[PDB]
Amino acid sequence: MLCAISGKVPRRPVLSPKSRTIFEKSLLEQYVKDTGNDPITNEPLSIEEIVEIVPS
Repeated sequence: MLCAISGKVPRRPVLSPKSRTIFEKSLLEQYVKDTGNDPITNEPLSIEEIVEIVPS
């Protein structure tokens, strides 16, 4: 329930199908323009496969 990039309480809670944690969209955007990797599995590219946790 805390981000795998930096552990911040998210403003845009976001998941990637490989890592399966919940990170902040903004902190993933940093990591995924750095290397593209998922923060845990290091699978190249993340945001092109993003699951944003909408309030709906």
